[PDB]
Amino acid sequence: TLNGGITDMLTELANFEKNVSQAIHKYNAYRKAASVIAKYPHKIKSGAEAKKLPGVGTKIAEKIDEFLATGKLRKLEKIRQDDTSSSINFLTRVSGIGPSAARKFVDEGIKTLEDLRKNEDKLNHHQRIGLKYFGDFEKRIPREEMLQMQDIVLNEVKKVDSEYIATVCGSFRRGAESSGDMDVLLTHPSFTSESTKQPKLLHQVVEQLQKVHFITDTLSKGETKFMGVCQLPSKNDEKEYPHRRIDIRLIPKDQYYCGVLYFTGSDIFNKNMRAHALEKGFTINEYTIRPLGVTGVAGEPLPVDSEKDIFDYIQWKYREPKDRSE
DNA sequence: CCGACGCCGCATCAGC
DNA sequence: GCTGATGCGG
DNA sequence: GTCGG
Ligand SMILES: Nc1ccn([C@H]2C[C@H](O)[C@@H](COP(=O)(O)CP(=O)(O)OP(=O)(O)O)O2)c(=O)n1
Ligand SMILES: [Cl-]
Ligand SMILES: [Cl-]
Ligand SMILES: [Cl-]
Ligand SMILES: [Cl-]
Ligand SMILES: [Mg+2]
Ligand SMILES: [Mg+2]
Ligand code: NA
Ligand code: NA
Repeated sequence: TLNGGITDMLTELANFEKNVSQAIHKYNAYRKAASVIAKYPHKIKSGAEAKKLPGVGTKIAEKIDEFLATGKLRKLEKIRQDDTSSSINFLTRVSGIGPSAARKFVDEGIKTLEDLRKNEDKLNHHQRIGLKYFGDFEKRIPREEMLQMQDIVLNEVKKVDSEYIATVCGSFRRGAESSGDMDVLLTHPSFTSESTKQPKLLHQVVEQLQKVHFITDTLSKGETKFMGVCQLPSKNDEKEYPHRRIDIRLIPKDQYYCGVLYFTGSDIFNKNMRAHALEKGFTINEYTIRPLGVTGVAGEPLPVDSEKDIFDYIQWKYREPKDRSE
């Protein structure tokens, strides 16, 4: 937190541009600046010093100078004062309300938590769940609770079929001391890039977790991705744990390493690695790394037997998950 | 100066 | 129904 | 908003 004041400023700017301006590239520009400053190992003393970093340009350098001189940014002070912007920013904090729905709601005069409750009939299913658990979804998950959740998921998956492999990814696999949610990568030998020899592979796992009352609600569910809600069991007389977001990704077993690279993140790390891949003539998704032809169309998948193989193709030194939290 | 900015699953809607 | 575009979030 | 060519 050497530069926490500056990085906070940039994150609030990114959030404004995404939620209010609906300018996604400015959102990513600010987040990239925040990320490169967050790993800068000195306490930044000037905008000129910051502008040396890749992704900090003239405009952000000027803002950093204003912030360093005064402790504030007038642009943000004005934004915090604006009723419509503040209302749109707030509504997007509900899971399932994005910038478009938030502005639509605010236009209809729906601007507060109380307004959302009174107008629950105007919400789709995802948004209704996000409003129901708004408070809980604001709380972090201590790693100690992540470890308990991991134990339940891995044991329940094993009971369905001992040939499943479940891997907790996301910030947890990066070693974080707390997480916003739980991300579970799932494989089964019957599901590969070549064939699907069994149906309902994800369904069966979801059903087992619902059966033991771990999964409590479903936000979305398809053949390979589940997004929903779970809760640790509590003891007699003890307050219930907060409800938590969980999302599960079933990945073809022969594409495990591309999948665990993707699901480990961070999101900014994935964007930077995939951008570097492109510069090196490759494209990376959660399934494959493919070379780009002379016209730039993806070729055939390249052999991959470890995460490190993917780094080697694009000429990056390997980075352990804990060093991927960008 | 300017185009390019990672890549994709699921829910929902419009148009047919 | 299906396809394609869009919103949202992983 | 930033940057590479
Ligand atoms: N825009 C995105 C978003 C996510 N991903 C990948 C990388 C991320 O780590 C994983 C889980 O996302 P999550 O949304 O769960 C974020 P995570 O890194 O797990 O941190 P927490 O806030 O503690 O959950 O999904 C991506 O590639 N592109
Ligand atoms: Cl933009
Ligand atoms: Cl401020
Ligand atoms: Cl792979
Ligand atoms: Cl692919
Ligand atoms: Mg996560
Ligand atoms: Mg997640
Ligand atoms: Na720079
Ligand atoms: Na939201």
